[PDB]
Amino acid sequence: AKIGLFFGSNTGKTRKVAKSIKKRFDDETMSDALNVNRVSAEDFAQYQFLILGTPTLGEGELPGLSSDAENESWEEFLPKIEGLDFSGKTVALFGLGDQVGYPENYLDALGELYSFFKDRGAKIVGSWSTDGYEFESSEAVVDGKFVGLALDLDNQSGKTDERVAAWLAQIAPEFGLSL
Ligand SMILES: Cc1cc2nc3c(=O)[nH]c(=O)nc-3n(C[C@H](O)[C@H](O)[C@H](O)COP(=O)(O)O)c2cc1C
Repeated sequence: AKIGLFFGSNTGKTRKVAKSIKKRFDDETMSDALNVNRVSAEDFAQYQFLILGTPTLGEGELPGLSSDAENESWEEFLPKIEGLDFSGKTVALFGLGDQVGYPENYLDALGELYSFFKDRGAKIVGSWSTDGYEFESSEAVVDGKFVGLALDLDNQSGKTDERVAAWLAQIAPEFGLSL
């Protein structure tokens, strides 16, 4: 495929969303939703376009063994690609979180994921408005706007489809989609 779709998940929501995204694209436009659990750093570097999802766990951290995820995830995968350069590549990020139970850490993992690739020279697209969200602070917020799509299936499952469709429409030009 042309667009690499990757995600990290412990209870399956981020995965659900990922498959939802891939639901509207070709097996030539986008690859299947893949868990970083089984991705080779070699297989990940091949994509010049990336769509990445991640929830935020224990202590506003990325899912992984330190955050008590059942199996490995973003935390352990990042070190495998930290030596990779993303200059000239395009990335879009989407995070899930619970704004009610974690008003001061809503989507922090998204923030950390943002920096990883941003620090690598990647072109990042898909900033999202904070309107419609109840939270106090987020490390995923830069200049009063989310660095990637903000989702909450714990308290706002009702707006997921609406949010996801609009976000896709928003990033389409940057991913050479006809959308
Ligand atoms: C121990 C625990 C800690 C969490 N901490 C945060 C947090 O700091 N910030 C946040 O925005 N969401 C937090 N969440 C919410 C999850 O990220 C959210 O439920 C998500 O939908 C789970 O995604 P998953 O099914 O892909 O694992 C936390 C959830 C659990 C169980």
